[PDB]
Amino acid sequence: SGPLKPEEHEDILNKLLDPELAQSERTEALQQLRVNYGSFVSEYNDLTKRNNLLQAELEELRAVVEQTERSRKLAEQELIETSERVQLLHSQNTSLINQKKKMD
Amino acid sequence: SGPLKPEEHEDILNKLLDPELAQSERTEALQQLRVNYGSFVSEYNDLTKRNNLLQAELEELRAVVEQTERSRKLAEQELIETSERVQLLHSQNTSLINQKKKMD
Repeated sequence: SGPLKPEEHEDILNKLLDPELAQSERTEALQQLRVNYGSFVSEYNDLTKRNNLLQAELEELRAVVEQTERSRKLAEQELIETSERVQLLHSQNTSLINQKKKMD
Repeated sequence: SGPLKPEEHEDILNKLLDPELAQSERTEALQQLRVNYGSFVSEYNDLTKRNNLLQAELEELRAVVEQTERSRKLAEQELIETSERVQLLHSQNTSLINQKKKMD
């Protein structure tokens, strides 16, 4: 499955403490460490690759923020300009009812 | 420093292959594996914690996007409403020059 839990890694080390351990049980135990350290490095590289992957997501996602704020600041700036256009037209519309009610 | 490179981990395993290895050199070698597997699990947990940390950054950063798009869609919707206000005032301003040029 996955790399050994540290207390399981200790179970192997404990077995190798015996100096009169059979070679077959010693070399089998050393292979368990060999294999497990491989799948540990493997699962660490698969995590360290998922890591600098998320680093590319938000680094691109924050660019989306800057683009959305660009669009938003434009819409507000266009709203301010068209707002000032309403003011003028309403004040021309004001200075022109000064001619319809002026007659008679 | 950090966990052992796999070829350095192999250097320890190779030493333990000797059945007539001194106990002092055997138990020293097993401690190297003991310690190194600790600092490996340590550096893996410090990476797996940096991992689900970035998971909280962009998960909160995408909420900023949704808030900025909320603000942007409001500004565009307000721009459309005030734009339609300009149209009317300009068309009232049109139907009122039909009274200033109408006189004489």
